[PDB]
Amino acid sequence: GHTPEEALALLKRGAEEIVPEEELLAKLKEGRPLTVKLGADPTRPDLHLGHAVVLRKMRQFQELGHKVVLIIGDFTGMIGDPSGRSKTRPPLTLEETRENAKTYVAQAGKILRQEPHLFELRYNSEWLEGLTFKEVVRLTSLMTVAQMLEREDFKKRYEAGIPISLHELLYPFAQAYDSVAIRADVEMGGTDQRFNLLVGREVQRAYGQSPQVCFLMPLLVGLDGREKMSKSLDNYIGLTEPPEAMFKKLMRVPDPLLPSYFRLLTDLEEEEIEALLKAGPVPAHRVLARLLTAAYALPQIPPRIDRAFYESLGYAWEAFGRDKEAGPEEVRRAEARYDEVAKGGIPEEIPEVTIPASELKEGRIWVARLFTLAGLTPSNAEARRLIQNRGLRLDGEVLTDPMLQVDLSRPRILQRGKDRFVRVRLSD
Amino acid sequence: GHTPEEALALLKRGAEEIVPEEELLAKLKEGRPLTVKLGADPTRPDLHLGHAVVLRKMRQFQELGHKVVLIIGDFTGMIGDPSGRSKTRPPLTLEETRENAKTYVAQAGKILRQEPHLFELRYNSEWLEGLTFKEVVRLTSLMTVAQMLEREDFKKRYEAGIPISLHELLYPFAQAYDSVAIRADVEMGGTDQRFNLLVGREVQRAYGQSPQVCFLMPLLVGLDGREKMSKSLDNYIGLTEPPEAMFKKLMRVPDPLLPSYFRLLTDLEEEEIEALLKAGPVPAHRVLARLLTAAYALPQIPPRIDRAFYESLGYAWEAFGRDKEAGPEEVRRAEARYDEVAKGGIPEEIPEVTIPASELKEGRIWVARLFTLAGLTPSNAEARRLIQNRGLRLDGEVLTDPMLQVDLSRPRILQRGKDRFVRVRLSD
RNA sequence: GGGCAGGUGCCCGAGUGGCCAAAGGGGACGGUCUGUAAAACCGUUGGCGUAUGCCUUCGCUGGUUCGAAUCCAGCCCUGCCCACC
RNA sequence: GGGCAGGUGCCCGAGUGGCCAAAGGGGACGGUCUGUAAAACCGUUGGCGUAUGCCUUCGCUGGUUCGAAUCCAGCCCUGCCCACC
Ligand SMILES: Nc1ncnc2c1ncn2[C@@H]1O[C@H](COP(=O)(O)O)[C@@H](O)[C@H]1O
Ligand SMILES: Nc1ncnc2c1ncn2[C@@H]1O[C@H](COP(=O)(O)O)[C@@H](O)[C@H]1O
Ligand SMILES: N[C@@H](Cc1ccc(O)cc1)C(=O)O
Ligand SMILES: N[C@@H](Cc1ccc(O)cc1)C(=O)O
Ligand SMILES: [Mg+2]
Ligand SMILES: [Mg+2]
Repeated sequence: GHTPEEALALLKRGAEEIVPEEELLAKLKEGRPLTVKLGADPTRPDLHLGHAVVLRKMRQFQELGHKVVLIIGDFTGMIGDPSGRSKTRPPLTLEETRENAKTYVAQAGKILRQEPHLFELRYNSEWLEGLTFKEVVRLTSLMTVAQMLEREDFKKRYEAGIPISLHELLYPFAQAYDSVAIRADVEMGGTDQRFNLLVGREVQRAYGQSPQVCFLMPLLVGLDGREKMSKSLDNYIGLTEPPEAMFKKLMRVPDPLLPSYFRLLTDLEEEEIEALLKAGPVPAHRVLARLLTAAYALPQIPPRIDRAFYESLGYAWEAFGRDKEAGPEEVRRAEARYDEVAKGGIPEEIPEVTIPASELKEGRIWVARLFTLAGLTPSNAEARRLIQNRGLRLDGEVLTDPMLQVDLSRPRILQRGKDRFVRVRLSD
Repeated sequence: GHTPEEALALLKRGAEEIVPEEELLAKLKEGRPLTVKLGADPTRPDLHLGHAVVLRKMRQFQELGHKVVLIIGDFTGMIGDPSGRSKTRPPLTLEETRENAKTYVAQAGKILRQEPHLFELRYNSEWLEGLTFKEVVRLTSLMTVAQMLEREDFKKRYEAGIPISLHELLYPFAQAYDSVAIRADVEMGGTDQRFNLLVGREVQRAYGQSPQVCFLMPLLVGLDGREKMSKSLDNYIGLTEPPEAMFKKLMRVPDPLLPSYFRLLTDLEEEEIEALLKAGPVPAHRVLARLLTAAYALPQIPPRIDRAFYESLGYAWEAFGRDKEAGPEEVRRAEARYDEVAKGGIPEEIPEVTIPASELKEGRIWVARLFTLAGLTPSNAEARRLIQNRGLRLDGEVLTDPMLQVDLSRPRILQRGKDRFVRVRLSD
């Protein structure tokens, strides 16, 4: 067990801000399970490692005995959180969010404990649909226009002449009322959620509730190296991606992001992180990719993604990435495939596509149209352009003839770029 | 009967703006009773001649066969229309507005026809209370922040650092939704209502309705000569004030307001108004005061407050105010009292106040405390100050001794200023 | 409700009758080099099976012109400015 | 959530330890003059029945001081600036 001070110190690790920090300490001394809120608007399906930053911290709360309330923003997602936005969000239907919501519920359990005393799922439509005009008037009366416009995206858009739809100013009051509805002790979020979390405190005060602690985590940067990991930016690693693909993507995280990936996605000690960085960028990537590929290949990540877990998998810490043959089978194969492809090899397991003979012309298929039929190129023009840039291979050889007519009398291995492969064959 | 063109020309008289004017002409050619909307938030009891400006125009619509829908803003009045406001309005309870609402319903009929085919009363709580959060989101999505802040009071307050409560930006959508609820063809208002009326058009378009014509009347200036007549400014003449008081107040309208009072409150022709102004300010006041004192002494004003009506009362147009002995008894007495008081006389009918002998000190009452007991002064200090300024009279003589101890062995006539009188006497 | 400007490619954004699948910057994509990284460098960034060609393309719908992303008109939406004060 | 400034009389607003029931402007109120108007001019704009006095008074609650509208602290609310990007 932990004392309240020990609890707070553990929870602080990796956090950007706990505010008011003294209030979390005081709540931790109450000797009761705290209600820890996280909302997520399912505007697109699937969770990624950026979501894992806040969810892993919530798992830490659960391992300390506190209760997570995961709010599916089926109602709020219809609106669109303008936080950080450069322009107004497109609306979605309640049915749209609830289809995406199914993935969130299924995937959240890959990180969160699911025992009821530690976890409860809510849909904010449960209470937001019945909120009446009079109540909305009284809620919005709690803040002024000048106060609302302080939020960075409102200030910048207004000063630049970029439209702000008035309904965007109602969204924070929905999120904040959610905290009243579930009597939140703590609200989790990335740093981008800071303003809405603070409105939560204001609305709770107005409803006579203790104002929640706002618990802010730093944002994981995406694979591009600059922007926050997000679905819209197509720079993300999904929690349910096959180990093969997760391992490859983690190996390609830009080197300057390694410390934050270790701090936000693992529990390694600071000296352990420095030790991996001493070994060098590639060894450090191998350990990161092994830890997380293994953890997310499990049905649920362990309570600690630490050195002990690493060795649990069969790896040796003092090998610093050299022991490639160790580990869970799924991870070992993923790393083996990564290295085989890196050296110019073709993996043995590659997707298969059968081409109907009705596509043949003079008994063959023009190479450009063949790659579009295989799903590797969006258009024949693009296939031609990739050939001009030496981006396509046929049975391992770089294509130099954009007019090549390909013989499919036997299966052929098509390759686009570094590691997209398809074997094509014919069928009547 | 009137043609649509004749109808529009009549309705234009006195109006500041009909917009789109061509749309009113087209509605008038439809050959059906148009729904003519007026909302009024009963934030204080009683209607005044400023309200009469818009209500008389509505009466004109009714006399042309169109249907008034008078909306009591029992719900909106709880919020507070920020239009023209220098600061945020104080909220009221639904019970508060509905007590004030009783006066509005009773007094509106002094101007409006009350036959159902010409008149229907609604309370906007009828439909606004059931408006749901989702619907409010969709309503507010119809306008942006920059669009909302164009309204003069929002722009000036925001640029000056004067707070605007966010709920003030919801009010126009309530007023506008009211137009959807009753399918308004026309919305009436003073010029101060222009922005909210135009939002009405936008919301009607979004609900697939023909957008209402916005019918704007100029604001009647109050007795102070500068500000719009309003209860808050204490510069108004109430529709139900006794003829005695209405006549006196109309005689004291500043001379530069006479043309607008004739144009907005009577139907006299422009050449008739000039003819009265030629007679001089006082004659012109006598005719104005007679016309309106008579009209509002009736249970309902006539369809035309014109020269024919004037002569109907027994006055002679070519006497230009000299025939003081003519007219309804109530008006003749009011004018007689006005002139008697002007020449320093005391009227025969004056309020009576009985003072209990328990107020006596050495068998008398200090003059200052006597005026406070009579209701003429708010405090003895103020009575003393008024004596120093020669503002109080006792039995017609100007009081010069602020220490006077008044003998009440017989009734005494107290006077404050020009025309506030009270007769005081004793009782055990 | 009135005026003016604007909406363009993955994003921002230039166009300023033809030189436009479209400047410049960013991004993304391919390659060299490697470490399936970065940087640097070169290239690509509507579609079409015979191409000196065909189809589609700058908010929507039309119009003038041999030719419109560009000019005109109606309409939608936005910003600024009016109106309201 | 952090900082700074602010809330004063009917309104705006000055105060800058005592000279404060409180500058200045507006408004309102009384009077002269009249037209029960305006303008101009003079005056008034916390309360109290013996006044060289008593009571209350500058967002709320306390505090320092002989004395606080003024200085200090906690709290409420606002504006600007942070945070968020
Ligand atoms: N890349 C990220 N790093 C850390 N937290 C994130 C990231 N992306 C989303 N979140 C958090 O996950 C929640 C849902 O975010 P979103 O998916 O953007 O609606 C919010 O609390 C976010 O701050
Ligand atoms: N002095 C006035 N002159 C003309 N119309 C007025 C006046 N006062 C109020 N109204 C109109 O009466 C309606 C209610 O106004 P209010 O009493 O200010 O809530 C609105 O349409 C106003 O424009
Ligand atoms: N605003 C959060 C979602 C959310 C929804 C409801 C809440 O109560 C809290 C958060 C997001 O952008 O994903
Ligand atoms: N806004 C109007 C009242 C009103 C209420 C409802 C309406 O639908 C229209 C007008 C006022 O200030 O008095
Ligand atoms: Mg406009
Ligand atoms: Mg703040």
